[PDB]
Amino acid sequence: APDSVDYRKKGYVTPVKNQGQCGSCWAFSSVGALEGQLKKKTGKLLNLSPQNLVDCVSENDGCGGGYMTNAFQYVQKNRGIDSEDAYPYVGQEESCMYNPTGKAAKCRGYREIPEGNEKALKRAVARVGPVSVAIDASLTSFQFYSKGVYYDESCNSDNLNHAVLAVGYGIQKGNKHWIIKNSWGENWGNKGYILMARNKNNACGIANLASFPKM
Ligand SMILES: *[C@@]1(=O)[C]N([C][C]([C][C]([C])[C])[N]C(=O)O[C]C2=[C][C]=[C][C]=[C]2)[C][C]1[N]C(=O)[C]([C][C]([C])[C])[N]C(=O)O[C]C1=[C][C]=N[C]=[C]1
Repeated sequence: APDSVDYRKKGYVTPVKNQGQCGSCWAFSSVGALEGQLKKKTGKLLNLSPQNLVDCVSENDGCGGGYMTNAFQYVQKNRGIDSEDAYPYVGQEESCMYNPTGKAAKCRGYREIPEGNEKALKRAVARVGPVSVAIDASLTSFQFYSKGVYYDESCNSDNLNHAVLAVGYGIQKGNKHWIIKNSWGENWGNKGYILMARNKNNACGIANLASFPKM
């Protein structure tokens, strides 16, 4: 495994989105992971639909919150997820209106990464690619973050409240780090991204609830 990885360069990462006034971060996390497998699978970097997930994933709560695992599971038994086009995002949950002809990807199951192991996570990201993760994002530093390797001592590993997307890792001046994609706009953090501390004892709980779809 390399000492550096960034799937932004290789082309596994689409543009940053905004979830708006809805708790759909678990959707944008699931869609990111799915997108990344696509580019590897069928060379195409398409923008999937976080809204199809919001409305149809009955095991979740939609704008109230949910798990990525449920969202991947749904994409399997329902045999498919659309392109943003066939189900654009309106940040309002609504009655399920999935569309066969829309279909732009599918996944056959999901794998969960060993709870709390950042060594397994670095490997999953080096070998598989973009991985869905959860984190504690209540800290005010997180919202006002602007540059550098993020680390705050009040980040609770047991209070996962936001889902995000890990798309690589590397080291900035002696400080190892996870490269994270957020769904809060490009006007947040560093152009929609944040460098989170790595190896520093499960910072914020980044390796506690991580997964990826199988294609
Ligand atoms: C996110 O949007 C979706 N939700 C997911 C949460 C944990 C996941 C594992 C990450 N699950 C959950 O709450 O489970 C509910 C459930 C489970 C099973 C069945 C039924 C229901 C958490 C949620 N996160 C947020 O909404 C965050 C919270 C931060 C502040 C901690 N807020 C956010 O993104 O704010 C939106 C915003 C608006 C404007 N400008 C910037 C940001």
